[PDB]
Amino acid sequence: HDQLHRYLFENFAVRGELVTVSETLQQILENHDYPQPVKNVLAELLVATSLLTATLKFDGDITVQLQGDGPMNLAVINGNNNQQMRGVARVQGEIPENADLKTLVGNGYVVITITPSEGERYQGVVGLEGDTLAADLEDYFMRSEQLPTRLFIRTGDVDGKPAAGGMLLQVMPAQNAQQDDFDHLATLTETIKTEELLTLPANEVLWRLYHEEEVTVYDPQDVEFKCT
Amino acid sequence: HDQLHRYLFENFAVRGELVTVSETLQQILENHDYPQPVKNVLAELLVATSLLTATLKFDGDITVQLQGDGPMNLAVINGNNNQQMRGVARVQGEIPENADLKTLVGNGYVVITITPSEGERYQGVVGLEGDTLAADLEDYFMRSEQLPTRLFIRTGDVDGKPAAGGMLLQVMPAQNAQQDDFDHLATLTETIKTEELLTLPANEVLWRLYHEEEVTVYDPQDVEFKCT
Repeated sequence: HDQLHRYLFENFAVRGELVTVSETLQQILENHDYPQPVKNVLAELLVATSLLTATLKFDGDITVQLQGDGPMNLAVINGNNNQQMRGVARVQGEIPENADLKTLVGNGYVVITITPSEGERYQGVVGLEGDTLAADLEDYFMRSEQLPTRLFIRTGDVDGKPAAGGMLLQVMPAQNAQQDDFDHLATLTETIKTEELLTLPANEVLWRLYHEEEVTVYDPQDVEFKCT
Repeated sequence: HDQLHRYLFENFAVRGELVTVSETLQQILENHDYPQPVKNVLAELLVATSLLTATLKFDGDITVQLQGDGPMNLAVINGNNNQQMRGVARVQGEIPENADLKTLVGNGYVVITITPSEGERYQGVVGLEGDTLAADLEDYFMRSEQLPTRLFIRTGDVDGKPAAGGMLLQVMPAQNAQQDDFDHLATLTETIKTEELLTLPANEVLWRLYHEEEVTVYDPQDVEFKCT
């Protein structure tokens, strides 16, 4: 049985995800005489995608794909908030046995595209400077997410049949930051008169805005023009 | 004086940023007979970029640009961890007075590109389904960031000279989630034997891994193939 389990480290404020594919991976590979190397990355993408799927805070579908000039020019996996997966790979050449991710995909990128059920599509890209899909994905989050995140992907065979699983670790956003409060602050600052903001000293705008709240201000930083 | 002030709402775990440009904006506009409408979006991008700049957790430069088919096919602003800004705009046609963002930029996108000082470049894209740059940017974060985020951008003139300012609100990541602890958990799960993960029931992998920690597991979710 393919299932995704969500778990929380109560004392450390770190959410976790554990998942396994076999049933789903089987259905995605049957009737595609994919060589072994291709079947392996698809296993990894299926795990990666399924885990990323469970982090959505809204309803829509996410797809994680690899693109490159190597023999496997395309490998993609798509899932939705309901954990329904599907995908394909495109082999355009000679695929050597025991081929590593970096050779199957030549020079390319990982492309995360998040298209919601009502809204406009988002797409993130990062090159494949990695020996591991999980390493590349972690690189992606390091550049696009404040919350530290870790990924673990395992691939192998069980009963001659291919199987894969993985886990994800990610820091939680502060508890104290209840939407109710955040929305209040956000509604509070939107009352900032543009003339008010552009003429008064910073410390004044601050208290004129948040005199009711407990606020800590740190040292200012000079913003300047980068002239040649 | 152009400065970026960082502040924290102690009780609510919400970091804030307040910034103003005038000196820097002046230097970026002089010797470019940009019409007014173009000067306005550049003001917004300069505020937006400077704020985003201050969220970097590593050293490198970020650039926020608009691209489209309208009269202003390109508008970009680039900054680094040290808050050094620079940018340009490309006008390729008739730019109507009192032109709104949606007309200056025809049909295009917002393109955030984060290239660090050692590492590989990242790039995020989202279409301009917005009447406001801040609305589009917020849309971007909603799809790429777990931490709720809000942006406020104000543009106007002070002493006949152009000026702009803005503020950003963003939930903080849990305090409890000290890197030391997170790294421990991350090192803990990486000891998961692939055969262990792919053959044992979930609840067993969990305790066989985190029996020392206080963990809460929620209802599992079925992961399946999306057949037509």
